[PDB]
Amino acid sequence: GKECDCSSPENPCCDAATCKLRPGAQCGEGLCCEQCKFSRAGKICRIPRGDMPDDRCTGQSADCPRYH
Repeated sequence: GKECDCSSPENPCCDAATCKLRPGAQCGEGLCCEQCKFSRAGKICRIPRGDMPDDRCTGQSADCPRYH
């Protein structure tokens, strides 16, 4: 399924014609995609309340991963 880089067909970061990144971007969408490019690692994507660890982007992943 390497034909869609974004989920929304109206996202500007990804081309709707091919449904994939259009300009020199690294990601069309994601909790860590600034300017359509992968943000940086150590990026808190989800802060768990209570006594859990903080999830942070790895700088190379646009979507926020997990710690399992």
